[PDB]
Amino acid sequence: TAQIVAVTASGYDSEKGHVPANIADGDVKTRWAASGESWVQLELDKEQSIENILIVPFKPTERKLKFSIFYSNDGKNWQPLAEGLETSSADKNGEKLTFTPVTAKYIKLDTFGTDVNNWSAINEIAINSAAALPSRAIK
Ligand SMILES: [Ca+2]
Repeated sequence: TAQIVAVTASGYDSEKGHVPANIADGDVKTRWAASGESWVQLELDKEQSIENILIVPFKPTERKLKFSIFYSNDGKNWQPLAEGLETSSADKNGEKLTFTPVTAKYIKLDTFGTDVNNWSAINEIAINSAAALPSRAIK
């Protein structure tokens, strides 16, 4: 997948150590988590063509995450890839979201908690992932 060099977030669960970098560590056992309307932003090594993102939400079969995905080349001006998504509860293991390729250095998920409570929690995110996971077109 595309190399993430930096992760930042609106906030995180500091008591439990659910830090932003947890989203990029290739470890499904760790997670970023934050409460209320939140965001996590991934910075790629370079500006490049993007065509999918893989998201492995926390407890995906019990909780659907609401979120929107934005992209930028400058970290200040954002365009939506899609707004008002929910993750799949049918997918144990994560899903890939595909779209019309765009050029981006940054990807930001604005997150709105789940259908269960106001925590947004994500185990993994990857950009241009080749994982064998199911697979849904957005916007
Ligand atoms: Ca992780």
